[PDB]
Amino acid sequence: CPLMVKILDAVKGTPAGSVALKVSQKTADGGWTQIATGVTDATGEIHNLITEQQFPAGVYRVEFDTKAYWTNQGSTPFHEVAEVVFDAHPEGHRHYTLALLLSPFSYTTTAVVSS
Amino acid sequence: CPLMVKILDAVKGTPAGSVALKVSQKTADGGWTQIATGVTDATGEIHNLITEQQFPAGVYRVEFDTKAYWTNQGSTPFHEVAEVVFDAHPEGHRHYTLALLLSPFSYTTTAVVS
Amino acid sequence: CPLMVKILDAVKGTPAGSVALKVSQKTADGGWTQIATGVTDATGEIHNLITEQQFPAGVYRVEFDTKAYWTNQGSTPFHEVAEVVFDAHPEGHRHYTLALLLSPFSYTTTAVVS
Amino acid sequence: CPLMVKILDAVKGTPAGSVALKVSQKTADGGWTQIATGVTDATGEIHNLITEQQFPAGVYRVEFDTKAYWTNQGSTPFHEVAEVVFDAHPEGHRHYTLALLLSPFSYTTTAVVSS
Ligand SMILES: Cc1c(Cl)cccc1Nc1ncccc1C(=O)O
Ligand SMILES: Cc1c(Cl)cccc1Nc1ncccc1C(=O)O
Repeated sequence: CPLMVKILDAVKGTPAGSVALKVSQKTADGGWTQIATGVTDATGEIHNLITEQQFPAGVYRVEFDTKAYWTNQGSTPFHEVAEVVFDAHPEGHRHYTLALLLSPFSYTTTAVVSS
Repeated sequence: CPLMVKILDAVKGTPAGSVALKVSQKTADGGWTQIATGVTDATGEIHNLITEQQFPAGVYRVEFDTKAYWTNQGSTPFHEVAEVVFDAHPEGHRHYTLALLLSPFSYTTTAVVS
Repeated sequence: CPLMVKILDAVKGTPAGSVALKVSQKTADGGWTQIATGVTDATGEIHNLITEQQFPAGVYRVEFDTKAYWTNQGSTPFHEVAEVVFDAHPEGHRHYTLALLLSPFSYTTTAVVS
Repeated sequence: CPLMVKILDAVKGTPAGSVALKVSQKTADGGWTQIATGVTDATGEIHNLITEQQFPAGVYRVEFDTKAYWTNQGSTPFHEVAEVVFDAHPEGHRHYTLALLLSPFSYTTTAVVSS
């Protein structure tokens, strides 16, 4: 699997479980095609989110529904979502991990890309 | 002015100057209408980005052109753009500052709401 | 003034007021001498923390009492303290701002150096 | 093993390999006893850093030598070190992961604590 996530909760000090997300692929006219969805497990991950065949070179957007996560925790969130948008170059089985650290009014996102 | 930004560069330890951005408001059908553009000054800020009259409650997106920023700094970036999407509640002259801390492969974003 | 701070609270979206801190400079033998203390105001800042005369080059530590801050906010914290340790190069009236973004189990810290 | 680290490099998008660190335990008179040292592997980790017997309840400091890491990468760093100081409550095999995200002038650190 070429696309992984890892979400952490900076209030409780745990992975962020049960965060819904969507993966989309940019189209030529500037639109977006939804290619996968899921909800993180208790480790803040979604295993086998997409296949290599689903992940050709191009621009991808991963939208994480952080607002619902905070509402369920009892916190008042600032952001509607956290968006991560990047150009993927999957040749040679290059892998992408999108790391995300959540607080009610803030997030940090980084990427780990293999070679 | 109800919407401010403060952008810092985590590599060189300065504000991030000359970062282009676009502000959009979400429509009832789920699309986006662009309402303003700007470019940060050497303090990482943009003065008078929009007016209160342009800022009813609703969902807004600020799209920061971080890819161009990092290319111009000479460092290969990861993100195509940095988007900050938030629901505004301006009643009571509430003001919003979007703070943004940039690295080539990472950013942190937070808000200060008065 | 050559040393400033800016502390934000990532839970409530405000500056972090009433955060206590202590500034120390490292001695030649590797110990620490405390040179100043302060407490942030409601903007998350401390004005006139030290003077240029108190700020030769060297290694400095700022110790922020984040555990007390979070206990007072009513949220269990992880860290006992947040320490920022850096080598200062004041020649040329160079000024340092320590930016700090706090959550109960996490912090981000960066610097703006003029 | 009750104490793990995970260090990432926010410039290159990789784990931060070959970062030296030290683990110390606070003493009653306010001093520090060094209990372990190591250097991260290419995954940004140190496996089996300490044992459970080495990790009684108390205050611990993990000092990461980030300055040398950036000098080797060719960057000019701000911080001398990154310090993480916390009170450990290891009963019930509670585990601590210290996550650290590095840039030349900035770091983010969070903890993942099990239960
Ligand atoms: C403290 C900070 C961080 Cl941690 C990251 C990005 C900008 C900032 N700074 C600010 N954010 C909001 C308003 C003012 C500032 C400032 O630095 O003056
Ligand atoms: C270190 C870290 C930070 Cl600083 C923020 C969010 C997730 C992580 N953790 C990871 N990121 C990527 C891959 C693995 C991990 C992990 O913690 O196992």
